[PDB]
Amino acid sequence: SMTLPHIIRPVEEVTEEEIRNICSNSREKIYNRSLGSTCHQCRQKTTDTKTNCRNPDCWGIRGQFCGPCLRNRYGEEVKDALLDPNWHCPPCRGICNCSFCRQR
Amino acid sequence: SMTLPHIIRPVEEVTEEEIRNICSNSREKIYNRSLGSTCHQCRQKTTDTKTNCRNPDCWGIRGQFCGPCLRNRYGEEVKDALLDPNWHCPPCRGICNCSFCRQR
DNA sequence: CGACGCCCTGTCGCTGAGAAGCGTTTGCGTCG
DNA sequence: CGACGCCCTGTCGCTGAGAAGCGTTTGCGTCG
Ligand SMILES: [Mg+2]
Ligand SMILES: [Mg+2]
Ligand SMILES: [Mg+2]
Ligand SMILES: [Zn+2]
Ligand SMILES: [Zn+2]
Ligand SMILES: [Zn+2]
Ligand SMILES: [Zn+2]
Ligand SMILES: [Zn+2]
Ligand SMILES: [Zn+2]
Repeated sequence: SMTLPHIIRPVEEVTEEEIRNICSNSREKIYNRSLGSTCHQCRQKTTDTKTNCRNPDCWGIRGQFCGPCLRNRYGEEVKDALLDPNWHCPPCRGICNCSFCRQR
Repeated sequence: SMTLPHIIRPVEEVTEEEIRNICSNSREKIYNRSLGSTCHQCRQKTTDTKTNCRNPDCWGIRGQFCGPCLRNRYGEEVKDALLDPNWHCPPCRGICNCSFCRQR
């Protein structure tokens, strides 16, 4: 399998350090292939905090969005999504506007 | 990867033995997990000859259809599909009417 | 097309990826 | 729902499956 396991992270286990590490400007991102995570929208693997989709039927990294991408393409803040127990990713909601998803 | 490799079989290498082994009645199928092949439509893994999709972008077993399923659900004969160098499977043509494909 | 100046500080291309098959599985109608 | 008789000899459920990320990647307009 090429799919990374999807782990639903409860809102109670989100720390202040993770909230602080949310990216506020994409030019400030730190790239790391070992420790980073990929944003579904911009497809960059970086160390900033990203969203966690809480739909049990979600899979892989499709639910991971960086701060700038979420706020610019969906009007949502990553902090609110992390603190939302019912948050579903735009791919789960069927409203993802990334190049691939809107190409289909 | 869970995907079986898709191998395009040229029409010149289709033998008379394969043509003879095309199923003409689903009740006559012989099941075998090691030697059989799965029909995408009825999802039965049997030893009768099945179609080979020749679209290079096809993948997996989605292009494999047994005789009865192809003739009953698409009006096509497996022999003609095997002897057709341009044949594409109904999933590739976007006209598959199996339970899963029409469920989507 | 790349510097170059603005404000709303941003994004797509390409490769290789995209299940399969066992289990509970076989059309229609009538009827007990 | 399962035998039961016809003709056009047939089919779906469920589980687990359903990429990810490096490379060529960052908005608008004008203009050289
Ligand atoms: Mg896979
Ligand atoms: Mg391939
Ligand atoms: Mg799973
Ligand atoms: Zn992003
Ligand atoms: Zn999701
Ligand atoms: Zn998308
Ligand atoms: Zn079949
Ligand atoms: Zn195909
Ligand atoms: Zn199908």
